[PDB]
Amino acid sequence: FNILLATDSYKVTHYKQYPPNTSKVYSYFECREYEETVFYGLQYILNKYLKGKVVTKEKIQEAKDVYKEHFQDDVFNEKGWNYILEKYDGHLPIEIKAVPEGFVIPRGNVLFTVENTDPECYWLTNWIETILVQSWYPITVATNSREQKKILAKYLLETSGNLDGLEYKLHDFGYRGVSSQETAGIGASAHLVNFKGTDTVAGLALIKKYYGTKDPVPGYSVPAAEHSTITAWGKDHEKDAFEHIVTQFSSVPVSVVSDSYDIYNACEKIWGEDLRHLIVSRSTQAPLIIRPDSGNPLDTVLKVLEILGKKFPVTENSKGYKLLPPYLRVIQGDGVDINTLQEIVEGMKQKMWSIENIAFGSGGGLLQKLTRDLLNCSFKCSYVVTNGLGINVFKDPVADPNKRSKKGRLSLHRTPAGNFVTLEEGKGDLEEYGQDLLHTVFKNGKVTKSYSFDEIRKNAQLN
Amino acid sequence: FNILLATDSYKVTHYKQYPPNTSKVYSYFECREYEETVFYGLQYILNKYLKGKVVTKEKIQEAKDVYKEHFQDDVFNEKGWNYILEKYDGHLPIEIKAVPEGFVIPRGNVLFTVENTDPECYWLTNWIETILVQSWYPITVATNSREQKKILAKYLLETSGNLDGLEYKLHDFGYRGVSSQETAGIGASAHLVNFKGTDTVAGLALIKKYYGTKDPVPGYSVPAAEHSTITAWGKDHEKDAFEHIVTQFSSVPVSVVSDSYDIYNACEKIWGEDLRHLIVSRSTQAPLIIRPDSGNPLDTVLKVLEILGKKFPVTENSKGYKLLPPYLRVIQGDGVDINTLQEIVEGMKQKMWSIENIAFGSGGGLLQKLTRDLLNCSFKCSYVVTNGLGINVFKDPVADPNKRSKKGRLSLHRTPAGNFVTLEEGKGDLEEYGQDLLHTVFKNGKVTKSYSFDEIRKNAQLN
Ligand SMILES: CCNc1nc(-c2ccc(NC(=O)NCc3ccc(N)nc3)c(F)c2)ccc1C(=O)NCCN1CCCCC1
Ligand SMILES: CCNc1nc(-c2ccc(NC(=O)NCc3ccc(N)nc3)c(F)c2)ccc1C(=O)NCCN1CCCCC1
Repeated sequence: FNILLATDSYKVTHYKQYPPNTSKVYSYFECREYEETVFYGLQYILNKYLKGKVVTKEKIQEAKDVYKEHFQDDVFNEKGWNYILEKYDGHLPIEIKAVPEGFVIPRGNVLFTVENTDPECYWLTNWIETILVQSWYPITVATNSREQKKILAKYLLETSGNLDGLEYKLHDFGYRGVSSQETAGIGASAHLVNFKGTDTVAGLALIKKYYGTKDPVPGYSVPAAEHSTITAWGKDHEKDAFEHIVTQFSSVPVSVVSDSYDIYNACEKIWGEDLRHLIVSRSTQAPLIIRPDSGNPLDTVLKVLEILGKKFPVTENSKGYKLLPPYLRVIQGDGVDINTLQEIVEGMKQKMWSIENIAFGSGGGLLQKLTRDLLNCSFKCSYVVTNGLGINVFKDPVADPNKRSKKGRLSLHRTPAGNFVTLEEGKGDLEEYGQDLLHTVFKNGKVTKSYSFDEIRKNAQLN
Repeated sequence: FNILLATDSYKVTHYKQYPPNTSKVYSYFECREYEETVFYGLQYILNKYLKGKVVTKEKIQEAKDVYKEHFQDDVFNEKGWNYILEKYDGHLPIEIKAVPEGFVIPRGNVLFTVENTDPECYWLTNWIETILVQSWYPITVATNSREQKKILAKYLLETSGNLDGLEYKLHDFGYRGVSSQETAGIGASAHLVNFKGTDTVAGLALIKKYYGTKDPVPGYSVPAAEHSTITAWGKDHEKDAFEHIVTQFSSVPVSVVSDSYDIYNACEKIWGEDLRHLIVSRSTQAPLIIRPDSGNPLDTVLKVLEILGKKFPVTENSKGYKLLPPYLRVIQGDGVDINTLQEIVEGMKQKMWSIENIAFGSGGGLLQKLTRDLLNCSFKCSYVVTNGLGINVFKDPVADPNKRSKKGRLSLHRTPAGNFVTLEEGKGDLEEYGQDLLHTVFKNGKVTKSYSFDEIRKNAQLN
């Protein structure tokens, strides 16, 4: 990895565009204007890409050679990068302040700030904007995942009277559905801030190395079938496949995809009749989890439950909602996103089915179908010092008032009512709103403050 | 990187689910049912993750330790992995056949197949589905980018009479809008299959290391401003910032963001009057490229062109369309996706503006706002050998006919009319449709056939 080649191309030419005699460039990151966001992911970036000796004589030469052809011109700041190598032994003379990870903050507030600690490196601040802005991703995955948990908690509480098993109702099925291996790990780790279920193995290793947990692992899975393990037996032998699988995993929970040919026939005749004896004998610690995987998500779930309710003994919990026996559950993992999840639990409640009967799996909807525009994640310069005089800078496009950026030195505070407020123009300097909530997390090539994955989860809890 | 920890969790348990006495598992990839797709990206995966010695005693132990806790049970196939380590020195006993990279194939055709070469490793075929399926991303980026080139080619030819500069009309602005550094490199390289302009530097190194070009680099850029380099001068000094920037880059093309405060005032008064003398003097090889970055994309472009056409000498080309002077152009790089791009060129044409005047920049829309569902990318088992007998495998969900998979051994052929057809059930064996277009690209831990980035671009050319 070469940090000199890890920025938007045009940033290579910025050192020749700022006003002469500029000694400081101060910038901040915010989610402009999903009313609250979970701040998570910065720590990973600081350790993997920004800390330690990130500049070498060879990295400078390589960058120079690429840029010469890329621009068909010599515009690369070789002297500037050589200064960092010689003066700081390749360590970045930058200071980053940020809100603690796992913190849930309302939109339009400063989440972190970046600035240079050496006047010679005034151009460095925005050089690293590209790398830091990518924090939008783990922030968005964690936020959207937490919003789904809110919906699940509401309906589970209404239909059951408690939140037992909540942290297991949204399972990560997105490994193959993301853009890369690195994204898989970052995204899966962000989802684990809210839940404990994942099949995206890559997330475990990331958490262990960059955050850490008291427990051996932060996420869990159970044995389960895929279409290949069912269909390989032959069209006419779906029953033999089911029987063999549940027998191989008879003492632990097992998820079995049942829509290979006819989900309704499988539920009613196969599980419901032919193999019913191997199901009602299962332990409460090892239920069979039926998994449909096609058709209209809501219609399929409701019909599946109606069928099962007629083949198995259902009870009525204390809230008046129907409950399948303890050795039988369902997981809907097709076409699930924040919107369809809401429709399903609502539809279930209307038909008097408890949310305890179901769990949801989500792939593309959880880890891939998200953009930097969802939460309006933005990085902008708000303050500079030129000729020894600091000025508050900002943008304010006429055609879009929402793109208006904040001015001057920023700080985050608690309001008298216990809410959040971002003070601009160095006003935090006045002690009218108490202490600044941001903490220095990076300074001159070193990580100065960190959080365990356990603290992050605590910070991200629901009210 | 540990391949044993690079799969969907449940696949760790599949070796106990296949029918007993199974010696072969054969699977394929396709974009079910954007009528044609560009096949690209597999080579990167084969070299980075699948080739050479991918198994060690340490990797086996590491995987075992993680899985024991992840599943809270011992279900890991230690024996299976140890067999590969001792017998093939950690090399994968697998064979992958694929259509040449860059090839343009219609939907619903086999793109690549996977199978085990050793009977003991029948479970390996689908273990690596997760890694291989991620090819959906570079395939999708390349396909979506090519479809945008088609729109541009159509309108440019209509308004200008030719396609000069077409390969520079869609620029990659997505570096910060993607989910990770790795994705950035993959996505940027996929766009470069169709165009020559990028600011996502990461793509260059990926191409050079895994594919290669005759030229030094495959992508180019020009110096340009960002809001920070304009706003840092102070609200009242936007003109000073502009003057300084175009003067620092007086002999090469230069892109200048002009919507900091008022894009329309900037075009008409600043560029149009105050600094008009530094513009009209510019060389045809170094034009000023004005860049709006806010407001309704179509309304903004049209209004900017109307303003410029009144402050600078416009000519009427041989097609009757309006053309700005050679030292002046425009780039719309906000809110650009496949849909808005089409609305812009159509709006420009109705107003009699030539497409020569403009280029487009795209970030999230080009590299992030895409899913595995866009082209219905799917990997499925179509053939197995059990008890020495081969059988055709497939799924056919009752609620979704579109989810039906192909059966048996597959092969891709040219039709008599020069189109494409995928033969099922080993019917390719009969020599009725000529030669199979799929080639062995990987076998037993070695890449057997590779393509240069130059061949790939050639294969992906527009008709
Ligand atoms: C409603 C089900 N409940 C739960 N389901 C799961 C659960 C269900 C399914 C899968 N996997 C799966 O479907 N794999 C397919 C797949 C995999 C990858 C991919 N890419 N695509 C598809 C899984 F990993 C976990 C876990 C916990 C609970 C839960 O409630 N635990 C708390 C219960 N607790 C206290 C009471 C006594 C028992 C212990
Ligand atoms: C209509 C414009 N035409 C062209 N524009 C560009 C072009 C325009 C703008 C930018 N960069 C930019 O806006 N950067 C901002 C930015 C950066 C990152 C980020 N994340 N966000 C925003 C760029 F890199 C390239 C290139 C070639 C042509 C073209 O036509 N060349 C071939 C014709 N040419 C041949 C040689 C003789 C003269 C005629």
